[PDB]
Amino acid sequence: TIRQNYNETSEAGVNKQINLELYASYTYLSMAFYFDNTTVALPGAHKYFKKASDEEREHAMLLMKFQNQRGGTIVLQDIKKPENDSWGSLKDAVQAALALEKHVNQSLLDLHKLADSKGDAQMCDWIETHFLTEQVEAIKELGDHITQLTRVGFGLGEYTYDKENLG
Amino acid sequence: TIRQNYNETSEAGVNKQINLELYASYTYLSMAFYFDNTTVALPGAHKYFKKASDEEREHAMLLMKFQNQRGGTIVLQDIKKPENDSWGSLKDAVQAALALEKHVNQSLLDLHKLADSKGDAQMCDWIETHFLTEQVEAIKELGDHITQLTRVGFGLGEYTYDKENLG
Amino acid sequence: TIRQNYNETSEAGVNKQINLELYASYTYLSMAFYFDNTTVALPGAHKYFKKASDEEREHAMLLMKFQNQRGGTIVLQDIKKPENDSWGSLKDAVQAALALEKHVNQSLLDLHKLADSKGDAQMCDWIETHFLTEQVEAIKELGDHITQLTRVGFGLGEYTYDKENLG
Amino acid sequence: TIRQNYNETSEAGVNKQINLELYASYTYLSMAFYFDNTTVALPGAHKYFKKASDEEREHAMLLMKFQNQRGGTIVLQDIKKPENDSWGSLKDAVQAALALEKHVNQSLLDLHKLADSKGDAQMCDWIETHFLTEQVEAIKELGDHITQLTRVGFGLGEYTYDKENLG
Amino acid sequence: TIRQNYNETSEAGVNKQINLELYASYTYLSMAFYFDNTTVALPGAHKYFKKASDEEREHAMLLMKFQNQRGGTIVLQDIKKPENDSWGSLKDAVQAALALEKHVNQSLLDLHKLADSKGDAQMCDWIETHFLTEQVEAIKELGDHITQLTRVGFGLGEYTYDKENLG
Amino acid sequence: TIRQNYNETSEAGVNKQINLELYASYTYLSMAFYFDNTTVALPGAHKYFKKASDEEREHAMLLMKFQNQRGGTIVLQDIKKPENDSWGSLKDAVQAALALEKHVNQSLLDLHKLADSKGDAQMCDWIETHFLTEQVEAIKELGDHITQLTRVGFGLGEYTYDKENLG
Amino acid sequence: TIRQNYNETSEAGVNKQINLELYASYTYLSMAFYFDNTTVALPGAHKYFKKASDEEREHAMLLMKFQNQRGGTIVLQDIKKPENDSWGSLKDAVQAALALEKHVNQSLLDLHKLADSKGDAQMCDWIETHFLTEQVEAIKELGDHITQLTRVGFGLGEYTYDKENLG
Repeated sequence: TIRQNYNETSEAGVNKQINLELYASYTYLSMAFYFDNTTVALPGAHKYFKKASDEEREHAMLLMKFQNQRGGTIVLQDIKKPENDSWGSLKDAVQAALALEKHVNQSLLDLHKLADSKGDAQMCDWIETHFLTEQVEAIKELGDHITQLTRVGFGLGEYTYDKENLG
Repeated sequence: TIRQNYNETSEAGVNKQINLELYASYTYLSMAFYFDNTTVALPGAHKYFKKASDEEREHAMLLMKFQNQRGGTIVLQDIKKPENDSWGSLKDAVQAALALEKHVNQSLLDLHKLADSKGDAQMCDWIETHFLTEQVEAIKELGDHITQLTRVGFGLGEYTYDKENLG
Repeated sequence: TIRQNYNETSEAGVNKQINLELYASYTYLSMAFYFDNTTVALPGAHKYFKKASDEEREHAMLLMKFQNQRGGTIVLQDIKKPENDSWGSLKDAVQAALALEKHVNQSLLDLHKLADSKGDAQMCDWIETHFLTEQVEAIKELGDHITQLTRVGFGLGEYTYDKENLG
Repeated sequence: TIRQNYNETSEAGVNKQINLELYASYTYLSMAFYFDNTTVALPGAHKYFKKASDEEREHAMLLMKFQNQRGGTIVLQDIKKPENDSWGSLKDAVQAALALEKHVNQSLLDLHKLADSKGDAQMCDWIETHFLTEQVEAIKELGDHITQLTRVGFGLGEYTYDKENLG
Repeated sequence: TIRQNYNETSEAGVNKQINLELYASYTYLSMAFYFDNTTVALPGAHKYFKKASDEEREHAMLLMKFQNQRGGTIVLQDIKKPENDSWGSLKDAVQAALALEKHVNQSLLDLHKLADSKGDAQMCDWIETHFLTEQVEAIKELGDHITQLTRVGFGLGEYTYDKENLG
Repeated sequence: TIRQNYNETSEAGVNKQINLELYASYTYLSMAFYFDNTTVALPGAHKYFKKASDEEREHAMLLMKFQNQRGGTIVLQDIKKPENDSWGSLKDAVQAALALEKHVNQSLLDLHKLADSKGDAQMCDWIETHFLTEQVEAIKELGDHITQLTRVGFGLGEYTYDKENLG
Repeated sequence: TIRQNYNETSEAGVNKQINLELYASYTYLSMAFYFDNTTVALPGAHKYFKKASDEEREHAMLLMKFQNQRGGTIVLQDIKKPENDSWGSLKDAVQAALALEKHVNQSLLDLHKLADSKGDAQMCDWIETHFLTEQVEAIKELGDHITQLTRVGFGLGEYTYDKENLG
């Protein structure tokens, strides 16, 4: 019996967060191959979102590794399909991604407000060390990608930011 | 308009196969972290299934890349959760995996019997080149893993095949 | 006598395909040196289409190598001049190449449907291995090039996609 | 005078934790040289527990380094002898270490709950950074070791997990 | 149970094809050491056919690997002795090898025609990938050998082609 | 809009803390060039404080980066001149630096106490990771410098500690 | 307008020479793969004519590059098929080659005599630099090839000069 100072409501939030980080992985993967369809054809975005889809997958496994470390149990659920089939312009996908990370961001803090509420000190710093700080930077990198894609404008500017920056 | 000699029923089978190869990726990922829970604690199996979950993910992207190459359109659906939460013994997971690959195997041939039926010659050899031959070997490697795990027996034999072979 | 299971009508479709792949190599060479004339002045397209003219010449030699391998005999015909002397904008030349590849694609499939009808199993896999999949990638890349040249537009965009992508 | 926001009760819990980490380093050293006696003869456990005794001695020096850093003063007490002279089978020693780590874990958390109560923000993150997560991994690995030593059994299995894993 | 979509009649043709490729490794072996007899003394042909005898042995093992991979059961029969104890001149042996490869070629296509009739798609491409194309090249090279051995003539030319080309 | 869980009062404390770390980079700069004046002539202290002046400048940029990362808005005020034009002896400067670091230390904890009161979890660990622990080490090293500068005494010892330790 | 001192008859004489070299490259290609057919099977001649086929293609692109450098316009006509389908013996192909190079030679001197009548001083030296001297060396090499092939005679001699010289 290795479980020590691990509430069962903190355990259910880890399962909820795992399914969430997998949902992001499955939306980015839609974005990535949306930019691969011949009617879009933005290769840099295809690479950029394909790494991002692989990185949100990393999030879920980390939370699955943590769940096993503390003594809980991984309870998986369905990964719902993304909320669109086409993602519009390059700006429109990045705007969609920002609101996704902001959703995951709030869910992570609520998970941290829950751990601090059950006095789960190790879970708090495990949330700080791996997620809280990484999430702000991703939002900031996204928020800086939107402002740039607005600047360059449609067309040649939309292509140039795909090759040079995301590629 | 790049679409040439690509039936729309061959297109729906690619979508069905993509969701399938993602279902396998999400079952292996359950197996992988099932073997990571402290009540199981078989590290070699955790690595072995974590690569396998990453490899079935490769299957889906390949079929998503193909879908975009021929001119179709990727229509994603929910990835259903695996059919168990605990996977029993190391033999029991490998037996479960074999019946999974055999399920994907039959679905791939049916997809190839469909393409040959619509005279889709390039899709047939794209199924031959990447999936048909790779699927038999995985089944054979699994069928050879079961027979070995039956030989070594429970306990020390179950651990030894985890470290030496899968690890 | 090396000829075995090589129908005589399968042998005529090979010579037809040889004269076809030489017509494409000779069309791209017109495109390549059209983009070299001082009134066009797009070097990346000149390089891009000069390698493609060499590559379709590779297609024909492969088909001539095969004809001799199966015991047939090569029968050359005239290489008709291209359908145009000037090829318009950079988008217009890529749209003509796409229209040309899709014709060669249909004739290869027709040649493959001809091989399977005569039970020429070895000829079928030879067309699978060297052309059918290579030809789908050729169409997908072209259709992606057109999508981008449409995005960047005329003027600076036509020069931009000429230097960075095609060259 | 360097002492700032360092409560005097936070200072006593540090000395208590120092004497605690020295008691663990001295218990593992008993275990390490128990597994070196000719009647046990398990070298991989001897090496494994001799590095752990050095590592808990590292814990205490970290806590002594911290005490001096915050302006406190180190007050040493006696290092009580371990609760046993012999430690039974290989599984029995790993189960005692687990029972020992979980005690040290509770005292670290108690020490952390003591730091947060006195608004000692820097002491809280110092306990987060060096111990809390390192201590969850120590418990998870031990509980995984017990699961395996149970699987392999006695006799050959107790020797096997001693040579390949612990050594 | 790994067997899936592997007809029992397709399994018989593999056992048959194994005994055939073994018959070809034993004929080339006879040819390889006929040219080593002091009354013949063509070392280049002794090297050439010995590699051929080792390569048709490879064929039998590839088919035996496939038989095990598809879940079947390898059934061996007698390897009949070659049809000649002496093989005449260098042209006469290469002409004999050409008639041998063409017999194996017809039995492979009949095996492939048997695989295609039972809908065994994987077996078909497996025969395509490893045999149908390799066999036509082996025949084409033997027919060219016969054409070149007829050009140089008997005597000196029969020695020259042995040293320079076969060796 | 990237701002999330970033109270407006927490934003004011960052602007304040930026102006503070700028005040510390401008005081150490005064100290660094006081020790360069010919009537002082302590080069090791001129090197030591110049690195300190560059390092507190780093602090201000880290806080300005964080202000932009969290979506806030950097507001700059005057950087007030230091409290002295001459800094006395080497002990007197290190004693002055210790009182400076302790002022910054208290304002950081008050900033952290402000971040904790608004539930700003990310800001708290961001202050933990980059400041709270770095600040206690800076203070501990200054107090040890004062203790060592008191041991060696004025004159020769005041020169020895400058060359060997600070330089 | 870059055109300067470039007559319009010299321009039509460059377009005629382009179609001539292209007819020469398409004849050598017929010769090369004629020597690849199994009833001929002369590998050294296949390689030799494939380089000469590729070499005469280079003549055509040099002239097209020249046509573009002088301000003109490339006008392409049909490349007529070679005058034979089978080329006889290796002596017979080199004799036909020599006659073809002598024809291109006179057409180049006629084009140099056409440029010298229009006072086109740069077109003269451009023909001298790239063609006139290369062509005489090509004619001297073919006539040298014809004298040797007659020396070695038919049969074994025709093979040896194929392997050793043309290979």
